[PDB]
Amino acid sequence: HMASMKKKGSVVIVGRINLSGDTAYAQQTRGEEGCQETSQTGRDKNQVEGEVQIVSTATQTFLATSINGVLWTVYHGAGTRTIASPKGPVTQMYTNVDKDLVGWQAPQGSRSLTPCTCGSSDLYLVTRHADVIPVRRRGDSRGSLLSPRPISYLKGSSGGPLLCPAGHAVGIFRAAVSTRGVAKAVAFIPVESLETTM
Ligand SMILES: COc1ccc2nc(O[C@@H]3C[C@H]4C(=O)N[C@]5(C(=O)NS(=O)(=O)C6(C)CC6)C[C@H]5/C=C\CCCCC[C@H](NC(=O)OC5(C(F)(F)F)CCC5)C(=O)N4C3)c(C(F)(F)F)nc2c1
Ligand SMILES: [Zn+2]
Repeated sequence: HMASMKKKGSVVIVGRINLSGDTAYAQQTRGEEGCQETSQTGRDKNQVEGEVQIVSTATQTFLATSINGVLWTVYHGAGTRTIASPKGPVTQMYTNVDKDLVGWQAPQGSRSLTPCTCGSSDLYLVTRHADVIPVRRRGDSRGSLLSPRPISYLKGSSGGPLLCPAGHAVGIFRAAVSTRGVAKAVAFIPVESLETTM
């Protein structure tokens, strides 16, 4: 009944993939208790850094990537949810269920990737475990893993970036193409699709 209708919490930044040095590594910036409280209030006072955030809801954890001043992720992770910020919940700037794409204004302190114009097919996928996985581009929205691995290793990495050799953003990881549990290929949202949305 109406008086008891609940509101879904905000997406919460709980960590980041550190790409600022010679070694990629995951950092946690918020534990589970703080994540749950921050999801309910939508108020996150933590200082944000970097290009790839680790984000969570009460039910899911995945990634988000800043490109040209927008923090992007997948709709199948975030739905229509707000994201927590120092000033309270921030409403999505972009929502496109047909692309499996959402975006919010990039958090103050984040760094943005630049959309790739190289037209290169030698790509690199960054996972929530800070693995940098070579991927050969095979179409507008598909790439093959040079070294297949179980889907367990890719779970939770939707929203992460595919990068060109020069470190530009080429796309957003969306889904794993699996054969008997082994990911041989990935589906991604091309950065051009993000650029049209903007
Ligand atoms: C109403 O709006 C909606 C509602 C629901 C939707 N559910 C969608 O797909 C779902 C979720 C997505 C996924 O698991 N993503 C990744 C991830 O990590 N998620 S996550 O972070 O853990 C988490 C779930 C927390 C957020 C990186 C993957 C890593 C491992 C895979 C695990 C096994 C799953 C294999 C599957 N494989 C596949 O579908 O391959 C095919 C492809 F999609 F490529 F065509 C080939 C034929 C289908 C796959 O990958 N997913 C199934 C899509 C999408 F993504 F499909 F667009 N849109 C939606 C739009
Ligand atoms: Zn490039």
